Amino acid sequence: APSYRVKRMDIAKNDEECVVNAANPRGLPGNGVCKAVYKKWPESFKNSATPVGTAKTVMCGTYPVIHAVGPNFSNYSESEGDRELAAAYREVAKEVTRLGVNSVAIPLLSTGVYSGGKDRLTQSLNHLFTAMDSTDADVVIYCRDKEWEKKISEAIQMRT
Repeated sequence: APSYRVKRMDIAKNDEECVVNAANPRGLPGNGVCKAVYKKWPESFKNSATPVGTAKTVMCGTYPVIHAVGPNFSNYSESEGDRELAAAYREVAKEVTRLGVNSVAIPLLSTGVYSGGKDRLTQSLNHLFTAMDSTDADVVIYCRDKEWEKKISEAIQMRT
């Protein structure tokens, strides 16, 4: 049964068996999480470009980096962007199952610079739950903001 924890730390330092990158469609180092991933796993950006709403895995040895491209809500209506966010997480879940990994480190997609200025914690995390519940991986959610740590912690608590 999939389990969920949250940690307040740089996802580049995760101890899990694979990592999900909050990637962009052009496959660029980007900023934020994406750049942290680039700094730790540069060779994961070989041919990593992939369209909004999809995920593409690039292996670093046997360590998978799952580039998940959520929408930039500055460029999508709320309905269309919510569909692509859901779809990006669903593609991450499918890749986690395919890879057969026991655990996955995962950031909240379409937040920060992709959020259009809006607080999208609950929206993005609920899509994360819905996708990852179809796996049996242990899920570790990474964030940097103390308050977001608290909010994710509570949301986890009140599904069990």
